[PDB]
Amino acid sequence: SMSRFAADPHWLIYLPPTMSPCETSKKEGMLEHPIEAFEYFRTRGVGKVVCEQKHMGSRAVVIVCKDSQVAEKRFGVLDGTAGICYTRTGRHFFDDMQLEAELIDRVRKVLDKSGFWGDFNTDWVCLDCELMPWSAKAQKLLEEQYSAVGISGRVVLDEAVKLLKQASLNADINELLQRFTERSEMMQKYVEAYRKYCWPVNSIDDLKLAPFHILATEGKVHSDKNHIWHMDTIAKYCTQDDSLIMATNHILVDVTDAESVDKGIKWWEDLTASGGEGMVVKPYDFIVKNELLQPAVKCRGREYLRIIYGPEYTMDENIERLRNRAVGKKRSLALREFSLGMEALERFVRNEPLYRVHECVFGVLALESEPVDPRL
Amino acid sequence: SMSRFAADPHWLIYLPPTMSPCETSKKEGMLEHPIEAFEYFRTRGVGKVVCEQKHMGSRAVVIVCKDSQVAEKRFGVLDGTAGICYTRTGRHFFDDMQLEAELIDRVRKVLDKSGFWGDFNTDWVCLDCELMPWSAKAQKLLEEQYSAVGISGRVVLDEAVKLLKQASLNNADINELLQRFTERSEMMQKYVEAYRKYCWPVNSIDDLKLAPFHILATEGKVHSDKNHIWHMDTIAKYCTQDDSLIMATNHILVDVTDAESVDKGIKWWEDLTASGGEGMVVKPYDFIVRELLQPAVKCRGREYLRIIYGPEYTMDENIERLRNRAVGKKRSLALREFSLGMEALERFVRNEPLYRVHECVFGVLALESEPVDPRL
Ligand SMILES: *P(=O)(O)OC[C@H]1O[C@@H](n2cnc3c(N)ncnc32)[C@H](O)[C@@H]1O
Ligand SMILES: *P(=O)(O)OC[C@H]1O[C@@H](n2cnc3c(N)ncnc32)[C@H](O)[C@@H]1O
Ligand SMILES: [Mg+2]
Ligand SMILES: [Mg+2]
Repeated sequence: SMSRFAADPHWLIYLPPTMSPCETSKKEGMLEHPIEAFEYFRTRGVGKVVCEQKHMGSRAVVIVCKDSQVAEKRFGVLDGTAGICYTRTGRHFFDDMQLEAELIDRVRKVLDKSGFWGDFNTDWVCLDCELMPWSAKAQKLLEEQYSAVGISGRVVLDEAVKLLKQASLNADINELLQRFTERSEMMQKYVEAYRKYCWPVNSIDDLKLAPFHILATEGKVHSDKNHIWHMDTIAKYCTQDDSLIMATNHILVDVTDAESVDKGIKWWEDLTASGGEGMVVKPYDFIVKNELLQPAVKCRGREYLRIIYGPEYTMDENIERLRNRAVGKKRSLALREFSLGMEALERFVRNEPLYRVHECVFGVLALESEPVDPRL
Repeated sequence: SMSRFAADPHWLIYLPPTMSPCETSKKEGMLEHPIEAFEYFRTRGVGKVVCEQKHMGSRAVVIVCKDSQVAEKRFGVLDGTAGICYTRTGRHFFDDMQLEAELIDRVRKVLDKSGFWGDFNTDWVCLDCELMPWSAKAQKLLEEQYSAVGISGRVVLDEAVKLLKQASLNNADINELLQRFTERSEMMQKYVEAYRKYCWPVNSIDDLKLAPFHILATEGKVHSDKNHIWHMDTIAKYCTQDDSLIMATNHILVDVTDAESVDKGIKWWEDLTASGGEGMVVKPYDFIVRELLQPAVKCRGREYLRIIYGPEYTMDENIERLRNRAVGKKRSLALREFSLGMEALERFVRNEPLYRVHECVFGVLALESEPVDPRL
């Protein structure tokens, strides 16, 4: 939203794919539960899956070059910058070129620290990340309103139960419910606004950056490495010594073994019940087969979904079946977009002409115009 | 229900005092919050308080003798037992003398291993503990019903908001949904009640968790001079060391006169309170002392209180006024009972005649008949 600057096309070597949850959990009062995501991957014979914490913010592709002379020779960028931080739609995340420049050099340092450039034999890197504008304004504004809906919501159930008992032996009650309605709808728009980055941050201290893929370095697309390699390699090479770049909370799960799977459901219920948005389940290996397999499945906590979905969180058999249809329509977009993204990277890495790279990149962008369920 | 054996009076050298929360919180939608308990102790010049996890179970006084002849020479007990585990009303916790005997010797062991008898120069010990009959019977039965009220409760709100947006464009099925939620909740109420009174006996000694928080007395000394960190630590070291049955308690020292510490405190409370814990018991760093000060204040989580209080968790100004009165009438019972307890111990320790000890002990028991608000 404040992401309003178009980016130099020379930087757009990749666009992130969309993602979908699993078919509506058949648990009562639940729309998404870890068991479906797990089932999905067992049935298609995967066995080991990685569960990563679904950071609540915006997706951000981050490219970092050693210097501005690298963005010239390697990317063809001429405006004298040495990196970029763009959203899922090819726009600069930040309406502020300096804040961005600061974030970039900030990562550049931690890489310099970890001698990353040498060990990967590369003078540049592309990272797939979640960026969270966790400014104080935001935190407070979100928490207090959640609190408000929580209070007003209970005050409803309490006064309503009373009203029942007393009539088993109508004025303020709707006012307490109308109140709850507003508090909730407001809470909806807040998360909406926050996730699209409509509330700009003042300083780089209000930012948390959580990389979860190391997409590419000089002469290689690391789509062969597994998602633990990613988690670990990332955590080591660019999480140390900076509060701004954070390692991600994860857990390896054996979807065959009901022992790892129960520890998994627990782990999910924990961070889901301590504020987390949810988790993204990924097949231990980056690209998975037999048909292509979703590169990730989003499993989101009840509390989060109750906000996003609104009163239509609870649904009947037919509105449910529709969600399952939508889940399908999205799973296909996800696959197509995912392949385009991958090919795009591949092409760029082997030094093909940029129009070839963009053939794929703008392909992802094209597909993103296709209609889907925003709630998915 | 299942603790109904009267105990040999020779074992009753102490009865535990009642406790009260702090005055009704002025935070919206909150009945009890860490800030009041903290304030209480600052307004009265304490400064350092200890916050202990309020284990959700039953209070149990546990006396452990080295052998059966120690119970003879020291306590006058003649039925050849070497320990006892009795409730706050002088009854045997267990309706099963062997289970109890098991529990006792279990503690006896972890003590020998630690060298407790030697270092305290004593061949017996009296412990103030929380006992939790966490059998599968109870965990499942509690969790699933809590889950049920959670589901059925959210479903009412959803279907009610929906119905509100409808009335603007112009059945009693909504009432039925509400009725369901009412039942689920009331049942959940009776479950916690039943569980906390120990109406659901346990299969194994493996279904038991024992959490000591005071070391009341050893040979020739009532340790009411040691501070509550001494207690926590000394207990954690001497009798929770290798056995799993007996557990050290989660605590945190708080400086009520510092923003940073009080805030870390409120956090610590919100964490475990929202991780299933019942709440915390706040204790003045030093056991005694000046004076007229509560030896402990209970601060209970919102989720817990909602169950216990029911629909009357939300109240008006008059009702709240009454709770504050009741909080007062209890604070006095607590003080009087607490002193009787302490004196009772003191007398027993300095070898006074038993009728002198029981003069105090039965005094605590007498006071417990005074009518109070059960929800406090
Ligand atoms: P969400 O409901 O926003 O849909 C998927 C998006 O989640 C974000 N995300 C957070 N954490 C991760 C990890 N660990 N891996 C992949 N994606 C993550 C991304 O921005 C997705 O677009
Ligand atoms: P609760 O609302 O049951 O009222 C006081 C009782 O709490 C129990 N309790 C749990 N944990 C503790 C600690 N750490 N210290 C003292 N009391 C505790 C006791 O059974 C009380 O009777
Ligand atoms: Mg870090
Ligand atoms: Mg232990």
